[PDB]
Amino acid sequence: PQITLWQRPLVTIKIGGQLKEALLDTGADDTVLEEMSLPGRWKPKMIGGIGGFIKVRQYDQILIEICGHKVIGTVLVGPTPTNVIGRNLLTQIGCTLNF
Amino acid sequence: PQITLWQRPLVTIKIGGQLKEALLDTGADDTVLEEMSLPGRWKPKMIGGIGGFIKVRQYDQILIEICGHKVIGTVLVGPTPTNVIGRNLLTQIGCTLNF
Ligand SMILES: CC(C)(C)OC(=O)N[C@@H](Cc1ccccc1)[C@@H](O)CN[C@@H](Cc1ccccc1)C(=O)N[C@@H](CCC(N)=O)C(=O)N[C@@H](Cc1ccccc1)C(N)=O
Repeated sequence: PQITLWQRPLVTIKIGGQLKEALLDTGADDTVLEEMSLPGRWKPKMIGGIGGFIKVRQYDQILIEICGHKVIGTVLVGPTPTNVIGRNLLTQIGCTLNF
Repeated sequence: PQITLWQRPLVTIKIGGQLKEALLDTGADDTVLEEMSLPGRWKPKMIGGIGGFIKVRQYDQILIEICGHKVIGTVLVGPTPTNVIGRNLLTQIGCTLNF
């Protein structure tokens, strides 16, 4: 739907059998979630933002249900304070900015 | 207008007589620009993101032209790698996410 930005744009996502809240972030190229138990294996990686850099595990081809829309893509798991849905998944569900 | 997320959502802003490029970020509550010469009074402040926290100066009541729309609000100036336009200004220009 159409979501304004008066409040943080938080949505419910279903990933790996679990329900979580995540922030839709147009300023993140990638999607990174707080530490959680995920299946399969990973390739380690480092990402940065405001503040500095962190280490995350990279899981590809993972299924996620965001506001119902099921999408498959890479998800990074690590020490991030909050779960963020990045552009790699946002394009998947046809998300656009408007004004 | 309507902007897809296949590429970073970069726009041109005019602030303090200067032209700069900034990333439209729905995941930032605040707007923070790389070090620049700004006139006026400020209160110091600290903000955080993924790799920890940084110190920035808080300049209030600042004018900015984003994609033509003039808006007035708080801007934070500091060691951010890129300039990001946060929700405090995005609501000013009527920006929404759609899908
Ligand atoms: C996630 C990934 C892929 C590593 O990308 C970024 O971190 N991108 C960030 C910087 C960047 C973008 C593009 C290229 C290079 C670098 C930017 O999108 C910021 N995204 C959010 C992600 C986020 C959100 C919530 C929590 C943790 C992380 C952010 O840090 N936003 C900050 C921006 C600074 C600001 N003050 O607005 C924010 O809103 N911080 C809040 C909330 C907060 C408090 C304390 C700690 C963390 C966050 C604040 N008031 O300080």
